[PDB]
Amino acid sequence: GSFTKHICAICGDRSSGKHYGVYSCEGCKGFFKRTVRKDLTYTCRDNKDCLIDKRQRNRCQYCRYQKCLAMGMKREAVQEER
Amino acid sequence: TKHICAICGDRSSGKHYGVYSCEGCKGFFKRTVRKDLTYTCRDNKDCLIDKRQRNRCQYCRYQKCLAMGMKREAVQEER
DNA sequence: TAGGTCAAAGGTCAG
DNA sequence: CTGACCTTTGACCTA
Ligand SMILES: [Zn+2]
Ligand SMILES: [Zn+2]
Ligand SMILES: [Zn+2]
Ligand SMILES: [Zn+2]
Repeated sequence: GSFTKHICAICGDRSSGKHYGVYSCEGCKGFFKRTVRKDLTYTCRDNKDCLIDKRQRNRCQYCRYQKCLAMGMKREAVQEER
Repeated sequence: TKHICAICGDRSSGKHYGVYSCEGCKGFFKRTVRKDLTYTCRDNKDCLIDKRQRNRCQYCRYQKCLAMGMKREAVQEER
């Protein structure tokens, strides 16, 4: 076995394990990182829900981090220091 | 009653290389000694070593382990 | 405990 | 931004 490991709970992409308390791909891992660390604010240009999947994840930064939160990502598991 | 880490004040999982320390400091210590490490303060021996600013300076985190008791004599060489 | 393991959290920088 | 790779740190297990 190999190719199957974990699946990212946010966009469906692959995932090596959990990241901020939730199974995530490197894409949602760093995305969540960048946002919390930066106090980033987003806005939906469609509605509340927008579909997040590996190929359509980057369009609505607003729905993506909200889904990052509705899946259980922990803002606290983020560290700022170097 | 538990105990505190002598080197960063975090919660301790008992004693490790001569002193009551938490897993962080303990691993940090063994690795440093073992896989020969040699870091240099990015500012000046000062760095306020605590739970939180634990990792910013490794010079001060390792040298704060030695002022504690933790010795090179406590672990076996990189095997 | 020592003493490993290996998740998870750190980082970089071509895309 | 982004996300594929790369290093260090520590929560945990066992003996
Ligand atoms: Zn993802
Ligand atoms: Zn949206
Ligand atoms: Zn400590
Ligand atoms: Zn220092």
